[PDB]
Amino acid sequence: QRWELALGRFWDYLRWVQTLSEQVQEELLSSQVTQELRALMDETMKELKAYKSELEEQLTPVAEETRARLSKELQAAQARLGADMEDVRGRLVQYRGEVQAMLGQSTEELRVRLASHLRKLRKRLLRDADDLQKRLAVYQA
Ligand SMILES: N=C(N)C1(c2cccc(Cl)c2)CCC1
Repeated sequence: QRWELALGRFWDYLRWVQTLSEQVQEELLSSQVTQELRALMDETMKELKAYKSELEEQLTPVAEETRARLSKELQAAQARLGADMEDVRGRLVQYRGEVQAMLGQSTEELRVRLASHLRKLRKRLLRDADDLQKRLAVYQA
């Protein structure tokens, strides 16, 4: 699906950031990483919204209160994914500021802690994406 390809581009970019390789460390001190992640996030959410809209052209008819609940649950799962991606962006903005405040000192232990926290944020984003995919897969029925 288009939205899954978009999310995959976000996910591959963030897997690269997770390596904290030399070029990642460079781009993390500019706005480049968080700006490129915002663009990838925005594209994912836009495709998600269009996909839901197109699914609603091919629904199995059910009771109005049942359809309304399923649409609400799907809306909340979309919001969770967007919030996860923002949490990742925000944590990398925080890293930038904490490095500046070190005034040139070693960032090795900042990066160890960032790597650890990024792993947890990414586990959360992955489980929310899998839950959203499952909900979309049964939505039309
Ligand atoms: N095949 C998957 N598990 C999906 C996926 C793909 C890439 C990255 C992520 Cl986080 C999730 C597609 C929606 C769930």
